[PDB]
Amino acid sequence: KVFGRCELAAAMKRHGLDNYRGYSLGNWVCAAKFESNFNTQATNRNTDGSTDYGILQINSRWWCNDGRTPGSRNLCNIPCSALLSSDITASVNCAKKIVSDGNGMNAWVAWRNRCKGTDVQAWIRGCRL
Ligand SMILES: [Cl-]
Ligand SMILES: [Cl-]
Ligand code: NA
Repeated sequence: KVFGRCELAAAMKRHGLDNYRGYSLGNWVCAAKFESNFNTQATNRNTDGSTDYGILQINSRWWCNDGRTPGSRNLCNIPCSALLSSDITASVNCAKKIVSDGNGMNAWVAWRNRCKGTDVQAWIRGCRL
């Protein structure tokens, strides 16, 4: 599913991301835009052999099992394919664990390089929330 901007904002708000660990909703929408262009089916292979999955590009080296990342962890206790669903619940629930682990949203390289320190409220402006 390719989400619209305000549709994704509303779904993330319903699932409890607005101000989660202090990160306003615009931060999460901005991260999703630059990680996946709002496409739940996005995948990208990394140099080390892990793969990033879904609308927030969650990595198989630590967070999910894809059966082909030897020696990896599965800290969200899910198959990585669950992160590609049109229902974003699994992605949101795993992202809450990631952002809680000490490094906040710096875990998402595109957030650090393209959202951090910008006017992220622009990403939800005009939306009915
Ligand atoms: Cl915001
Ligand atoms: Cl933080
Ligand atoms: Na894994």
